[PDB]
Amino acid sequence: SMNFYSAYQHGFVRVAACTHHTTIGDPAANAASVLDMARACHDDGAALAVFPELTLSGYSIEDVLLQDSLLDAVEDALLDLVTESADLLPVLVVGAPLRHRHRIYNTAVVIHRGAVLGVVPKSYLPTYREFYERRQMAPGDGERGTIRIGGADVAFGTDLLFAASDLPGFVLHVEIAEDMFVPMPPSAEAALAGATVLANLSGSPITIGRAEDRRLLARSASARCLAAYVYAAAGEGESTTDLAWDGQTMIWENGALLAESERFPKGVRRSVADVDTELLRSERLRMGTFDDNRRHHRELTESFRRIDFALDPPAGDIGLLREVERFPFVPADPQRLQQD
Amino acid sequence: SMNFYSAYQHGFVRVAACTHHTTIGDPAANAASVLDMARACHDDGAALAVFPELTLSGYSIEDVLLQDSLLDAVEDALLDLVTESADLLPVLVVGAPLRHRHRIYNTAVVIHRGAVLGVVPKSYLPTYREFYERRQMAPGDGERGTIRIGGADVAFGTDLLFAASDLPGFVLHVEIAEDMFVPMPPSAEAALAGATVLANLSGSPITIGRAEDRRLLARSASARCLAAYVYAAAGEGESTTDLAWDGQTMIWENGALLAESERFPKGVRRSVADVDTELLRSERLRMGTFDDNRRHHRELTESFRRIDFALDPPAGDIGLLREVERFPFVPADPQRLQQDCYEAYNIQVSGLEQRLRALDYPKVVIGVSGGLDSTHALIVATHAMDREGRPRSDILAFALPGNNAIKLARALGVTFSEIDIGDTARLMLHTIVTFENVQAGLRTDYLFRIANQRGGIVLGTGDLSELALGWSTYGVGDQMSHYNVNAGVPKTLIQHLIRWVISAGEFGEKVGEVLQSVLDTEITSEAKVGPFALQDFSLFQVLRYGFRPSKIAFLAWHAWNDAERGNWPPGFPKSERPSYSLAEIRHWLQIFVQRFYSFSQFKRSALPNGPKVSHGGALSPRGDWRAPSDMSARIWLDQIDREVPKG
Amino acid sequence: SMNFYSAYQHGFVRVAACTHHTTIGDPAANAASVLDMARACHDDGAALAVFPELTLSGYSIEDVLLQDSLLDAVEDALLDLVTESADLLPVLVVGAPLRHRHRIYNTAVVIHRGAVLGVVPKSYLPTYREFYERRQMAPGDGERGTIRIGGADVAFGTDLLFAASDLPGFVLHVEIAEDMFVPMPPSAEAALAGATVLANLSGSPITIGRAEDRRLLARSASARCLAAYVYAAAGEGESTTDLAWDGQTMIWENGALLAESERFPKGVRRSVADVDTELLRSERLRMGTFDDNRRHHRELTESFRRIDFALDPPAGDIGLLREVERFPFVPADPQRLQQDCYEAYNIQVSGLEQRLRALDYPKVVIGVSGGLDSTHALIVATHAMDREGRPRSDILAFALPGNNAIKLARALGVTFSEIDIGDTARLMLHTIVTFENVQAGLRTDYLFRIANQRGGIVLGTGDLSELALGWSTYGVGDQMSHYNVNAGVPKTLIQHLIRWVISAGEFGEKVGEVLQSVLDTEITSEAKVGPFALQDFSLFQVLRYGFRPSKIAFLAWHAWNDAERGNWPPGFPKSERPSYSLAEIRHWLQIFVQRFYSFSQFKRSALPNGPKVSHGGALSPRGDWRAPSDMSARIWLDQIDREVPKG
Amino acid sequence: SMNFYSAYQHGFVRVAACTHHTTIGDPAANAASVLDMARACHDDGAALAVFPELTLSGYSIEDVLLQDSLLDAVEDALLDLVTESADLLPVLVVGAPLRHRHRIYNTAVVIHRGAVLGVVPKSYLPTYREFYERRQMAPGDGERGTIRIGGADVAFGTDLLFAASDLPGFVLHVEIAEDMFVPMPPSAEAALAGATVLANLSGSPITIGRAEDRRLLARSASARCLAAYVYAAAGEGESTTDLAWDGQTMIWENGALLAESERFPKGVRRSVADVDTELLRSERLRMGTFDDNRRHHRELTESFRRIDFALDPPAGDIGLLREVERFPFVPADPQRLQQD
Repeated sequence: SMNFYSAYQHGFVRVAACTHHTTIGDPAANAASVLDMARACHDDGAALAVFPELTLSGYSIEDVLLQDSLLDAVEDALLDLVTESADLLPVLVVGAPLRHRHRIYNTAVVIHRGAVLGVVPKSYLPTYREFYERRQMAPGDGERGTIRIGGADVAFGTDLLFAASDLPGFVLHVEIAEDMFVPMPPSAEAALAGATVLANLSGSPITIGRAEDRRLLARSASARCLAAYVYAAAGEGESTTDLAWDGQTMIWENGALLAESERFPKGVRRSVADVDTELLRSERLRMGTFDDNRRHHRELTESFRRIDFALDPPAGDIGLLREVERFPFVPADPQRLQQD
Repeated sequence: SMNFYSAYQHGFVRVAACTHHTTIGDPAANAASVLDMARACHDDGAALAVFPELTLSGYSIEDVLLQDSLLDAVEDALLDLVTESADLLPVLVVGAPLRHRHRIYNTAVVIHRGAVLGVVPKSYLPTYREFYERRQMAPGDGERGTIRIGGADVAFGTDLLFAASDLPGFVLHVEIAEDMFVPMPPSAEAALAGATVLANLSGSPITIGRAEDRRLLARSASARCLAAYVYAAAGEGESTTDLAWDGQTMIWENGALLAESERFPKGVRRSVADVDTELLRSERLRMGTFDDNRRHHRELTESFRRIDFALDPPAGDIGLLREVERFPFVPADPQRLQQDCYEAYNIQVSGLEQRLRALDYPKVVIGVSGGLDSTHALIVATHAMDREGRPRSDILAFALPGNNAIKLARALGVTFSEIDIGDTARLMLHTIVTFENVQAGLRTDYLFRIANQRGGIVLGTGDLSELALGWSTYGVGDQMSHYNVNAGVPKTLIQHLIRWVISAGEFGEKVGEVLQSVLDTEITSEAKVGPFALQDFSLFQVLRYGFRPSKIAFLAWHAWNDAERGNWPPGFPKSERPSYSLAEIRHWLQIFVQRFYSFSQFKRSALPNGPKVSHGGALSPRGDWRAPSDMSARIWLDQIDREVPKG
Repeated sequence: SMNFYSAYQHGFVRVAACTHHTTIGDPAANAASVLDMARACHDDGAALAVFPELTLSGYSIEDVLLQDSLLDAVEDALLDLVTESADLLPVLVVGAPLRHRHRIYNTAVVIHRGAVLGVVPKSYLPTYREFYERRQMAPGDGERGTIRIGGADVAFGTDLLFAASDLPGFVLHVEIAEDMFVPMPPSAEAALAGATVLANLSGSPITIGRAEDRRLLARSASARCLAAYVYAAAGEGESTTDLAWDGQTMIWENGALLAESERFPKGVRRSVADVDTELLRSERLRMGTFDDNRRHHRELTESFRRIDFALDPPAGDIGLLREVERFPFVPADPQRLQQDCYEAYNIQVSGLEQRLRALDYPKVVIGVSGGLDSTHALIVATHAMDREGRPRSDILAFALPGNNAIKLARALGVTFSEIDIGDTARLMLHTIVTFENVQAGLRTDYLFRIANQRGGIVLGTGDLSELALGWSTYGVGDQMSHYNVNAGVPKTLIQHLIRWVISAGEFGEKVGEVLQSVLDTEITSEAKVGPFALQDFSLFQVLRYGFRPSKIAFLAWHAWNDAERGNWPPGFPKSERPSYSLAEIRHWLQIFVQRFYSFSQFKRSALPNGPKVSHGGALSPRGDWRAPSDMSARIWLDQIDREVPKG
Repeated sequence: SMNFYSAYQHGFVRVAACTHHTTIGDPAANAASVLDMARACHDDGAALAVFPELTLSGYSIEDVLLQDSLLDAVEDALLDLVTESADLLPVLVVGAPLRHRHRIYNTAVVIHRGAVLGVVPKSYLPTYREFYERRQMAPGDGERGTIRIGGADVAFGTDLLFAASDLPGFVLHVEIAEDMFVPMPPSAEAALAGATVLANLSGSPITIGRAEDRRLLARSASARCLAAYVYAAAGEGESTTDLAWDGQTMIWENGALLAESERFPKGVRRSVADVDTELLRSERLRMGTFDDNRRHHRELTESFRRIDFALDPPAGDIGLLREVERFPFVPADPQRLQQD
């Protein structure tokens, strides 16, 4: 009775991390790259597409972030993407500098089927070495309430979960770049509150050793949080006035790398993989101390706001984008096998 | 006045992770193994010795934990170790099942100089797959107050810090096994509350893949918490009724492995390493978001109880138990170095690519001397052009006399031209080392003029080390260009990027032959400013950590004084492996702090665009290094006079 | 597509502070004065009309406040005004003593389009010297909930914001008289909670010095709260049994007075002004510590109740009720301008002094063309040398040909020399507008070479406006120097600094004669980049506020289109008072946004040291302006195409 | 029986705002300027001497603040000033970057008679336009507890009052630069909690119009807070890499300017004035709404920590450093009189 060949009917969720073509200070151009990639994700049957930090403006534009025409152009582009999403399958997570109360915030806008589900500000804004973020942007940690976007008040803050009502194994939480590098990252509290898929939008100028650092933190987040971790960094088009960019994207699940894309690519790239939500569910069912940790932090974890959406994923054979070892006890990789 | 050779006086703390010999269900025997190892740690001058989970009983004894004679014997053994510690230097962290209120707890007992400083219960007790811990033992999360041990009420709970009052960089926090594997580990809150050294006592039966899991979690804890992480697991002697044990111990610092011991050993083993508490302090000083995270969780972090102790560490020369790379920009490990070079090269190339696109593909004007820096920049320029689908003939390379350059340009197929500045110089020197700045300026003046005329931009080739020392003719000079791809690359790395390019072989064999000739000719300025190997060493310590000069000299002397110690990267024939005395390191360091802090900033203050390359830093005043152009280096020079011996 | 001439479509909000005719103890009469004034505000297109404290009863009536017929008559009058407001544009803020629970409160009733939005009680009731308020009225601090007015329960309390849902930059908060005089005024918490327009209804019997006190507190509120502050006090009609009244009204914005009315008037008066809500928004966007202060007081600020209303303001041309200076860097007011020039000059001089001390008094090499910029830099260099007790002959001034310069150098007693670059240029143009960059570069090349040779540094003379537009030969060029005292000074201010120096007369009459000759000769490049008066206008709006181009054109057109409107600074004979059409302003603005946002950043990215001068900003990439060197100005040009009429 | 000619016996307190000679990155040199000025204040019988922001390091040194030798040299210089103060009458308020927990803080160290009474961190660190403070330094708002200085744990935080136990009209509170420019400044809560003399250490690079801004905010603070306001800004010696400095000092009392010093001076300058603590006491006694405002914010104001010290001021004739109008109803100033 099930369609046996359907990855969605077996509890997989298809997810994409995307590095788009940045046109600094041109939100209509960044949005056209985003929409093109989002349509490719739709055609692939993906439930989620995550883009780099500050997608719509460019990450690297410094005081240009504060120019009224830049901020107006970001709003106009964002609303146009939102109207476009009416016809797209995946939840899109797109970065934007947005005005709220006194300041602009470094945000991820979570978009689905013609509506904005929520806006998530970055919690920790580095202002050291090559980073100057607190100069233009306000910290989002501890901010709640709603933000007004396109005539709607939508949820805003760093306590949001997006739960697929027809795919209970898929509960999304979003954080940005530096948020995963601090001792108590927002995603760790979100995992305990019920998030199974943790997204990270990053700008992340590339230096020697930095990719290893991203990997260490995203991999160990995915393991310690019994979760998938979907990471996208900015690439070609960001300003190289002082910095370079490698466009890295990667998808981790419980400590395993599911997919990653070409570093320093010419043109856009995506990592696309089927996350086994039942694997994550089975690990959390068995590891009781994971839930004891949630109970220890009950007040923190019980107060997240859960925003529901219906994914209505494709029901047919879309293949399976995942390496499935023939021998779960005998790793194909020779080095790994020697070690075992 | 300091004892310069003392690791403790330079802010190191010596720490040990120990796997003892387990005698299951025999606390007197486990304590005798512990005491023997603790005495070895004392003799080594260690400030801390951490042992495996449930040291005194054995981890693996299941319902035997609940037997009154087992628990009584644990108390008697524990008190006897405590009396023994009166005469031992290190804080000992020893595991024990201990009674408190209704239950036994899985505890770490923190012992120092004849007293128990605190007792820390495990917070999360796994009861799944091979673990059955909640059956015998109570969870410690959320428990506070005191526990009665040997006639004293001592602090008990999972909110304790142990702070050395005479070594402020050493603040200890303890957790146990599973505690580091949950999404919000106790050690992460303790790091934010002030812990710099995080200890983990583990039992951890070993299965395929488990060591990788321990490593992943301890390494990433140490990185995300800007801390040292000291881990010891149980080994021989634990019951093998259902399980095996590998006795692994390891010490991490900020993501780097400092030491680890033999897996599945015959006999006891220890990892022992000097943790740089100033490295941890410098990282936390700079990473402001670490403290923003503490402020977000203020209530959680402000309520830890701090228990003070005086370590009174050895003041003399006890060596340094730490690998100190000779080249902080050039990793000795070949695989790591290949990766670094791959990364630097693509940084440089993609930086320039973006500049070329934004300017609608100008011609690229570049001065080529045959030297390492300009050789490499021309290779970068070439690859950037290739990737952007642009003709190599749009590269305009100029020799400017006052060899390998023309060979290399011809082999690449770029446009090469040789202008002789001799004559224009002459008319200059008339209309107004002088001689030698007029030349440098006329080089630049020409390049810009040709760039104007030809619809192009000037690519710079000067390197980071030259920026650090102000080795450069300011103004109309070699600093000035439209885009400098070498600005972020220290001189010590340049030769390896060229070697990497040759190995790549992606340019073909003729070009590889010319690059090899450049290396052979150039490798064998440093007479005015000294060896770049020493000046790049100090640049990294200053730019990344802000270390004081005596600390830099001490690290440099340990790395450099004996050519036979430590490791050298690839590319150093035996004959090219210099060693430096302390007098030499001191001399070049005085020159370094004067040029860096005082003389050179004005020249950097107006730098051309170019990408940051090294995790150690670059020197863009728009970026990593904001500093005044008009400051004295008096206090750094004085620090050297006061604290670094003459030789 | 916007109506370009509409102040509301450019983010202004028109606001009115009104002093009505008081009839003490006669609410129907006070309401008829209020309604008459409110209709005048409506006709003016005002969004807000604020009246004096206790409008409907009279402020000064003491125990009459407690009479049932007075209080009943206040209710009847209030309800009748409310019905009247159905047909009026502005929110009305009208004072009334109103019963609530046990007592009467001193209230502001906020009325809009036929409904009461909220009732705000005074928080602090003075009972000292001439004030007896706690005798008749209850304090409102800490009161919340609702009050019953005309069959509706409406919000009551000192935690209310009134937010225009169709004009997000307009968020109103109301307080009364004494409320702004206490150390922690309610309006300061409301500003942090989101209020942008703060209203004050005052009774405020007038005594010697009191108007200065009101001004001090309202002005500093508006500045510290990055807000507009709209103040109205009672006047004729209040009882003069013991007290007099002056009817003062005033409107402040961020520390600037927008409007004020006649003191002690015969008849009613209003202040009416367009508040720039985008100016307030831009200041709050940039001043991050404003929001840090809100986060510190999160609990206090997050609990305000926001009451929404739709203003539906007039969409057409209603003029602009606001003084828009033609020269944002050159205040029209003579006293203010003298002060600015005094300040700029000492900034420049003391900046250079510190540089000279730190370098142990080098000689100072400077290119002098006779032009305004280099004339002024030479004066600064001279004064810096004098103050540091250094000989004027250590100044090495060079004319470099390819008049007033030699006169001025001779009159100052500095060392003057004239090198002709004609010849070196020639040999350059051979060995390789080209013509004209070779010259510029050879100037610089020489200056640096002489500085090297003579033990000196090169002082730059280029100005801020030249930096803004990238008017300059990059590299070896006129940007490059060791220290540029003019880097922070826009071209429009330069002439006034010279005039100020002449007026000072501290250099003696011969030097003053030469400076005057420079002004006369130079005043009467702008052909490529347009009038500096327009380009400095746009630079200020962009650098200080980030305003979009249509907003900048609108401000510039109001300032500049009619030479007879507004004020001109000193130093503009009638014949030198140009006016500009919108087509012209639009043209120079397209050139401005292209050069500023896109073309020019690379040249600034490597600037020499020099001090920031203007509160509007400087362009140091180490300072006020961090921006990419490789960005398009497409969106700004497109905004002009879409929103600014062709003429 | 009183010494009639003694300003201290009539309820005056003599206070000094000092601009010292900055030697950037040389704490021993800055401390020697400080000590010289502090001795002049002692000779003048001053009870208080306030110095510019970050006195011991230089305000303008940017990433040099983070160098271990700079920070060590600041500690050594600070301790040496502290030992010197054993023999000086005035409380000294000296700026220093100091390590505490993870970061350095921009601090005012309050020194009296050989001891440190307290260390007060700056609450709001501007990072906009010419200011980059959050890059090197941590915000002090909300920090409490103690800091370890020279073998003593002393009070640390932005809730400290220093009360002269033998001069009850003199209760000191300290804030730094930007702290007075925000809508709810720390000094306003301190005034309500009992502070009568509010000190501000400022760096404050000078631009056109900025002196008017300082004046507006310090004057109105002094008026609205029925207090004296003692302000000192940095001058000669700060780096002029991007900025200039004017060394302004000023003393306000209840809205009146008591003293101010030469702008852009050659050499050090001080403002020195006798503050009438009875004038401040009489205004607060009469203006009941001042205390109603404290009662409204009771929780905020009741929790300040009061640190006591004995001034033991000179008992003799030291003159009176204050303009006393012959005609309190007839201002001597012609413009002011025309207005009256």
